[PDB]
Amino acid sequence: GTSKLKYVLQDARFFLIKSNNHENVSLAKAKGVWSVLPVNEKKLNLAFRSARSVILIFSVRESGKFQGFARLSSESHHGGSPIHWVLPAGMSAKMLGGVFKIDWICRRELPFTKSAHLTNPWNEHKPVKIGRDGQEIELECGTQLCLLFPPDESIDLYQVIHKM
Repeated sequence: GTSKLKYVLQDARFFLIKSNNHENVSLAKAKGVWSVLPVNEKKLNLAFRSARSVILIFSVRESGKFQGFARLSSESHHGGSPIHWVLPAGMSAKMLGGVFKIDWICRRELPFTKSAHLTNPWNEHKPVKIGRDGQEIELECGTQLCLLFPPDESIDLYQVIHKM
């Protein structure tokens, strides 16, 4: 059903999260972690304290799709088990800073063609697929976007609800 999903999304905040490659999303799906640059680390730490759920909606650059969405379960933290992210250009592992723990809510993909009717008020009402990494998605748009994804029968939201 969709009822526990709607409960998790109630009064949530939503952020568009870009990945340079599929490998980093695979790592994030296996290990339950994500790292962002400092400008977005501050935004997400602020958001994590501010709302009962912070939802990251993932899209691999140039893929034409979202690859799923996850809920922050922690603020960022340094010094844990290192994650072998595929860094681009000439960026170092230090630039990615802290690691957020995340609980996946949906690991299924959604093509951009299916969210063409959703516009994001916080990005000039452009289609919700459009946004820089870290762009916040307004509540109603983000909720409807998440509800478009195929149900992910492998995930039991019971344990997510207990962390709220």
